[PDB]
Amino acid sequence: DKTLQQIDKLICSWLKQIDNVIPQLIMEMTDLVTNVDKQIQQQFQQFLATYFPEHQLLAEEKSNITNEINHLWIMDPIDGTANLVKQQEDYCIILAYFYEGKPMLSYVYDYPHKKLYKAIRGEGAFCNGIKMEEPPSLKLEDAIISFNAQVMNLDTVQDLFDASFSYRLVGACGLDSMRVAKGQFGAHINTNPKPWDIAAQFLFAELLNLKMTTLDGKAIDHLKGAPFIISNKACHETVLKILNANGGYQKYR
Amino acid sequence: DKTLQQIDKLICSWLKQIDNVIPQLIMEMTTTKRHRFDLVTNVDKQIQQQFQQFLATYFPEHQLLAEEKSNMITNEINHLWIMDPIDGTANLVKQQEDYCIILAYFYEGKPMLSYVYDYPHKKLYKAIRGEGAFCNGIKMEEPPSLKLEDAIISFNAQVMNLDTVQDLFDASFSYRLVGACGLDSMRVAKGQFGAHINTNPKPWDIAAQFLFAELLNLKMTTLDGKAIDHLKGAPFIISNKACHETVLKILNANGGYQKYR
Ligand SMILES: [Ca+2]
Ligand SMILES: [Ca+2]
Ligand SMILES: [Ca+2]
Ligand SMILES: [K+]
Ligand SMILES: [K+]
Ligand SMILES: [K+]
Repeated sequence: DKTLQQIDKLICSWLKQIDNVIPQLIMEMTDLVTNVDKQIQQQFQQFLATYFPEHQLLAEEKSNITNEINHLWIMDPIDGTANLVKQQEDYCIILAYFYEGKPMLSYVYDYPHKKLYKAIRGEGAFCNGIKMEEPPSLKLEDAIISFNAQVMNLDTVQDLFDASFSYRLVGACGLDSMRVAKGQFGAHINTNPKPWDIAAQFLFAELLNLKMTTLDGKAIDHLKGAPFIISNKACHETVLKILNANGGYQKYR
Repeated sequence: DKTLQQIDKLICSWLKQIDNVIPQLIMEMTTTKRHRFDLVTNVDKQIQQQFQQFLATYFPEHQLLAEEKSNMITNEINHLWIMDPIDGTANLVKQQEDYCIILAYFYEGKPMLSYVYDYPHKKLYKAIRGEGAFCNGIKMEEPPSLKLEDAIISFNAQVMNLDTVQDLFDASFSYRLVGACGLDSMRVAKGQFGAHINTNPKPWDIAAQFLFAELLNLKMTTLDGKAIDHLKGAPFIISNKACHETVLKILNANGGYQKYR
């Protein structure tokens, strides 16, 4: 079976030939029309058959038996749907490859800004092919944090605002997560991801020495997904502590 | 002896050379000086200086109102530039992305040329009275009509009472924040956001938006719905025509929007 060099080589070429499906979808002058891509999912289903006949794909509808597959791809063809629909910007393609359950390749493609982030085990992380280094230490009071504030209880919201440097939000799990990997954000939180919302993220967190865990501090199952944090190492513990304090982060009423 | 064409051309020339200056300034950035609450860096400081040198060479009779200047700026100035050398300074410092340069020219009080320069994303927005508004030379038309419940909004969730923040959460489609006023405003201009709110801007935070708001048929008012003096600055909204009073009605309701009351 194939080398990561050969797989990545073929993946990068495939992504670069989806500039032939979005311009058209950016149409939407009649969504929903976004649900149907999905074309993207199915076209990548074709790429696997053509190239990697034993590889399987986990994506939004439909899968089915998930453990234990040798060669597994997990995809969000469009992460940041509201952004694509409302903004035509700040959305991305997420792809991740797992071998015997080990993350081997990850991609986050910021198609609107022409930025491909890639993670390769054995080589490192890259953005348009220039090597990403471990971000510098970020304490919570020195960092910008990103989360959905409409979905947490007000007191937990207040406390995050007070303990952080600032708050921002891009609105695509994949992009808010790259801002963490890049040192731009100290942490990103998602209170209800699907496995494809965070699958690429594991290898970047590993290769760039980030913490990526559940909100209870535990290791995440890539096949199932969980309320999740990706964080700079110097502010991981403090964010979790704010989230879990005074009976937790969940919003009621 | 200067047409708007000729002025735009030198400004465009000035903007273009700043990319041989900024990368080096980002590298030696930066480690509070002359600011009460605002952040400042070597980058803002040099860009301002460089633009003052521009006016000295091409437009010696024009005045500059900017983050570092305060000057005594009578409403009887014929040719005035209001500048934000870097808008989104926190963004610059922490992220090196989502900051912009803001320039606005006013002739006897009337906005004539406006520039919002998204340097990290090389998108230049400009508006020219008589020609229209442009994003990288591509013409901007009025954004499609957008109601609150269908629109994304942006604002600082940290400086309003949380009950106003909730109502606005409920009434809008979603919420995002870029974190530079000029950029969150340009989102409203191209129909990406329904509205953007700054509760306490300075003239340079909003100078360029007046002309974009006229030409793109946007609503740009105080949070009372009134005209804004381009020389003083008041709590402000820049909004799609269709969600403007809904945003203000929610903001002004239940005792208003201030955090401490
Ligand atoms: Ca998603
Ligand atoms: Ca500034
Ligand atoms: Ca500013
Ligand atoms: K909490
Ligand atoms: K809502
Ligand atoms: K209110």
